[PDB]
Amino acid sequence: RSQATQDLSEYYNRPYFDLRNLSGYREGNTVTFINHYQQTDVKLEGKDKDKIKDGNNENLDVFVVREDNNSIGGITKTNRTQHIDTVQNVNLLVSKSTGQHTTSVTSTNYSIYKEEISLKELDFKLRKHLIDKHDLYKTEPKDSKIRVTMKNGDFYTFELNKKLQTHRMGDVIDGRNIEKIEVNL
Amino acid sequence: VRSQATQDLSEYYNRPYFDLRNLSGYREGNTVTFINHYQQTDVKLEGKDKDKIKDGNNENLDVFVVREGSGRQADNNSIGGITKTNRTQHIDTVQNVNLLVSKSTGQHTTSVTSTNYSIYKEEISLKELDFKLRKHLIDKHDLYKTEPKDSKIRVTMKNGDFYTFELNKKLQTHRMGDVIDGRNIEKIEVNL
Repeated sequence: RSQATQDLSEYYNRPYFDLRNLSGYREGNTVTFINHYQQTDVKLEGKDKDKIKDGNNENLDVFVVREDNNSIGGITKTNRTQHIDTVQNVNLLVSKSTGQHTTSVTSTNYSIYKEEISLKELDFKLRKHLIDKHDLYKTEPKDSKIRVTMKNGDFYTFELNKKLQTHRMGDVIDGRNIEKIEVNL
Repeated sequence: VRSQATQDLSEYYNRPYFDLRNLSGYREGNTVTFINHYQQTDVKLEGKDKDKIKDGNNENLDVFVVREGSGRQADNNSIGGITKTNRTQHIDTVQNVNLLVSKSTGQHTTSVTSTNYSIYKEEISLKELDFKLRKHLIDKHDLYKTEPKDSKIRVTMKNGDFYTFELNKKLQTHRMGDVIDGRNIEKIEVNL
């Protein structure tokens, strides 16, 4: 067992906090949120620096993972449409190699509740699901990966042997445009 | 359209859990603290577990964590759920247990689901069994979409010993630290 794996387990097997439909105040590369008398400071470390305006920004959601709550990225536009049913249903396929020629495949529905969702959030919640249901980080992850494919055929890959890169945590996608999620373990 | 009572059970048993493996816990008073760089977890000892866990450091523990109270605290505050870790950290099926779920669909009809329920821990807390079983029922059998009424889980051991989880209320806090030998679970029967 590597320390690197133990660290990934520790980082990912933890609570997150959701802030919904709040204003964020940006100065420099930090955005601050106040909620129930607690301050959450969020660092802008990628393309989110171009999206979030200096000063007050209204009607934001934030997916928070403590690195006060201090966190990186995870900011999105709040839902503009209030949905009863899910925003998008996405088929999640997890293929676990069980031998030279054998694979165990689990094919389920993964529910998206946000019109705009950060890579941070998708990454964190999918790894939490794999930790809970697929023994992720009980063994060395090697070349295991999550691929999120979009309806236009574009895709994003999360390599499971390292944390999501900080520069990607502020990256956002349209939840309605997610086509499939495939995981190789 | 569900009672407040049922809404609360649904909210509780839909919370995430954190199954933490092979770590040290330091007992001071009736609280065991587990600490890593990313996360502190404070566990209350509220029953038989007070006699099982030693003051000071306790090595090689598993802890099945469910956060109690406001969703907002940095630390995890949880009750019970501490067990001795497996002899090795290799993944092995400790026991295969028949899970029989019988749901009344009318005066004279029942739908019965029979599946294998895997146990991977040599020592498992009632917290863990209760929580993961209810989540399974929530996900697969619509638990707490309707009033649970008299619904129960009965867990029977190889020697005939038994535990019941009454589904119309949370598992009692005093039982959360109770532990059983996973290899000796014989069957689980759920009436819905």
